[PDB]
Amino acid sequence: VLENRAAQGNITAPGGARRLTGDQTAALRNSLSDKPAKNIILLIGDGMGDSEITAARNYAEGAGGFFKGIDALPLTGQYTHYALNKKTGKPDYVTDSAASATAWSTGVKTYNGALGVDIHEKDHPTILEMAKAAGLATGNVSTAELQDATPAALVAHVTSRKCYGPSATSQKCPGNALEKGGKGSITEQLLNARADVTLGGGAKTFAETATAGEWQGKTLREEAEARGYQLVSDAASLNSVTEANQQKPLLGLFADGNMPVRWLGPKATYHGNIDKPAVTCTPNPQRNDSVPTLAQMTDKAIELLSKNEKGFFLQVEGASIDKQNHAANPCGQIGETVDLDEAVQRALEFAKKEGNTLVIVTADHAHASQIVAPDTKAPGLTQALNTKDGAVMVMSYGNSEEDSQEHTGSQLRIAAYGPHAANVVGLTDQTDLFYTMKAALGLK
Amino acid sequence: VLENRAAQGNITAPGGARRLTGDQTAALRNSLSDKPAKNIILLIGDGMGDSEITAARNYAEGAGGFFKGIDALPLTGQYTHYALNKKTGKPDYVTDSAASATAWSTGVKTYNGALGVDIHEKDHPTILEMAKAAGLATGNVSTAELQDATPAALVAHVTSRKCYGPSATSQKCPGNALEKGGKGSITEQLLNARADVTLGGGAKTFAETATAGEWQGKTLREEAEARGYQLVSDAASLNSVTEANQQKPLLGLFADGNMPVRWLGPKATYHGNIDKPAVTCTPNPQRNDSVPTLAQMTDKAIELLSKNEKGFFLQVEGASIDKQNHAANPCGQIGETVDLDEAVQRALEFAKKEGNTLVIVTADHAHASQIVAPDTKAPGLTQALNTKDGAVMVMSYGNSEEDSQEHTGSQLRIAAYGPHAANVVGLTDQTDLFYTMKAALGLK
Ligand SMILES: [Mg+2]
Ligand SMILES: [Mg+2]
Ligand SMILES: [Zn+2]
Ligand SMILES: [Zn+2]
Ligand SMILES: [Zn+2]
Ligand SMILES: [Zn+2]
Repeated sequence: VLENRAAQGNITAPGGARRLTGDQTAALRNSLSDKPAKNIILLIGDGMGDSEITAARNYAEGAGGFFKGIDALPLTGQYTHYALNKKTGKPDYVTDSAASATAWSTGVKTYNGALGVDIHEKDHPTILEMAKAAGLATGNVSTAELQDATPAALVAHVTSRKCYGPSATSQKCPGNALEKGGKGSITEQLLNARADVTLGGGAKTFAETATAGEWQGKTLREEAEARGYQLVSDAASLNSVTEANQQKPLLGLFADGNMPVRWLGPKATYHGNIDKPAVTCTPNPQRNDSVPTLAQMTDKAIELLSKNEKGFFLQVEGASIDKQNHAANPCGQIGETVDLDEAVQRALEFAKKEGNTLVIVTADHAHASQIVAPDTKAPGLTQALNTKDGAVMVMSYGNSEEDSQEHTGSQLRIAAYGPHAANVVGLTDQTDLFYTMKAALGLK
Repeated sequence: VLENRAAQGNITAPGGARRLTGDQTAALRNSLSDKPAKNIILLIGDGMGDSEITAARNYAEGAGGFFKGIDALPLTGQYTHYALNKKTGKPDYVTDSAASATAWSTGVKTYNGALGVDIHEKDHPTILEMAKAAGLATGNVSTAELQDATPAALVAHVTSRKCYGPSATSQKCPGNALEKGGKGSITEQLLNARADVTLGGGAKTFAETATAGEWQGKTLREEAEARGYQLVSDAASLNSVTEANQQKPLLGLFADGNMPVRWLGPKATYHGNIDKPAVTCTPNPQRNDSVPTLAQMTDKAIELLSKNEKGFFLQVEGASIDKQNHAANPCGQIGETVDLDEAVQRALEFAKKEGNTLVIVTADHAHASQIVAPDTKAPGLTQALNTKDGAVMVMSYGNSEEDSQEHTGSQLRIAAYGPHAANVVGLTDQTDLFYTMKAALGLK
């Protein structure tokens, strides 16, 4: 169990590239605890497989460097995230964001596109719901629309991830439609779930009006306010919040859709590593200072949530690693991984200080990006990048002839720190995570 | 630290896909020992990243299944394997088989193509040479030609991995050429190294005659005989060997080049998943019954090597996983992964009984193969396969327009069992592996 895993010295010399400063046995033995966790912070890098982590480290910290957040969790393993074919019930080797999120928040596999329901379309309780029932404080933060699959899986039970608001739900999820006697759209179910802290983008869906029930005729935003929610829309106002609980829950909407990415860089192109010059990422001119970063939202949530004496459960998502991966944009993809690392550092610092906090960092599924040789002649989209090492790294996206690059089914890294973290070691399934968090919290 | 990691029941039901049957904190604790290791068995799946492991498991055991050998090692982590640019000494993000093999066997990073030498072309002792010097028995087994990079790295110190025999060395490694005062070609250095057990393919090069020294004019095969080596060339003759030591060293040459692959299947093609039907692998008909499998060679090696009271170091390589990956042949690649799992099972079975044996399973670098959705329209080479689940899995090779698919730089899985296995957990470097073995054996 080391806090520093960077290369020891001169990487060209014997022992210079080593990351271990000594024997781990004693340290690792000391980090194994089966005492219950008071809190749980689950950080999800959407589409962040081992390849994505490696590319981001190579670029930002150098090959021999190390993410002070992402790479600092002592207990590691690899987990499977295959989904299920709805019709046959047989495995579907490459999952989407909805079925995977449903797996760790519910403990049951499902079909791609499903949120909080099994292949029979039957609802199952999420870890957030259970935590809330036990009296723990709950938080849900993401850089994507709050209706997007990852954050939505914790608070909604819908047959199609496309059922954002009333208008789409009536069409695509008629059985879940409020008018038709259902629990409602994703946004309505989010409002009903009432987590203590909810922060992200997706403000545009709150402009729709409820078609039935108590708050019928009033936009979803008006209903939020009528229900006692504190709504903040920028960094300044989030900062001014001093409490969030069942009486005054916090809801932050920092963008119409997804929050802007941190870095700017060109899109990878065919033969881009050979016909285009190497690129150096730069800050995104379109992201405003008033827009809080993932680390800021994470820190604020930990502060408000930690006021609960029974404990808290918090899920944090670095959403756009996946989205920029689909877009074949190395700079956007890497910047979103660096952003997540900052949020992980905030989580770990708190966990180390508090001492009864289980911190887990993983991804919902693997993705397209691959690190290939500089002179590679590939059929897909490529791009050469100038790294922190002063060397060129080429990234490749070669699994789709369409505009969007696709997910991949490879098992990927899961890492943890704190009480019950041993349950992440070795090979496990994404559904085991649900059970690991449920038992750690004694949420049974 | 469980031995069974298969899905517990109905994967469509709540908790049915779980691989864990309980808390593993206590089990993991007991798995942690820093007592000295008497023996070390290092198994390398050439080019076997997490993607390769997942694809093969999905096909052979089903998504919810598990490799009784490969997936059964309790302590897990991810390690980096970047090489170095010979000129600049800066990292080269994608290593070849020679630079990576040199890193774990020597403890120093080097340039692509180098064996046993650093970037200054200065050689360093290998873990096998250090084991011999300490009095331990040594074994080197592989399914590739014995001159190939992975097995050769343990016994040779050459500036270019292409220096197989006398002829190639004269023009590509003149400073190593015997007639120029060098230590000799890879094969001559292997003969000089005199490991107790050396099994693999590559008989072709033993047909070359030395150009200088005490055995000039004689083929390298004659030199081996002249130096006291027991030469075996099929499974029956291998089985007859009762002892292998410094006076009676064993040299098995089971093929002219690489040993034949276990499974046959067609090569992936452009739009092969949508143009051609799903394939089902079959055993390789052209594979002679008398050619030993990797598990048979591994088993026989353990038997002979364990006669040494001081202990033994054994490296086992499933070489063709990489070669079939380069060839974009899913069935060849998967079959070679299944083949390595059998060898891992023999290693683990021995280790559990013996109790002072450190077993490590990992790869030298990542590769091209990716698991994509069935309806994927990719720019590279694809193929649909019928898995054990009766479902279709599509594999993609999309990082090269040349005849050979390429390695990738992603960090990958390293797993271990036994004394000192804890040094494999968390993020480490491929060079740390050298030190982990050196310390476990007390060779320092
Ligand atoms: Mg997401
Ligand atoms: Mg090899
Ligand atoms: Zn996703
Ligand atoms: Zn995605
Ligand atoms: Zn290799
Ligand atoms: Zn290769």
